[PDB]
Amino acid sequence: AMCMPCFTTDHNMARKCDDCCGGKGRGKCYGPQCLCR
Repeated sequence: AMCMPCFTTDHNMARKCDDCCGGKGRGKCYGPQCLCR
């Protein structure tokens, strides 16, 4: 399912997840998975 992981130890996890999902507000970190909205 995931575009990429979300690791809480990576304080930039939300910006990375957005990058994976195509830009601002497009990705959500839900537990350990970045999911494209």
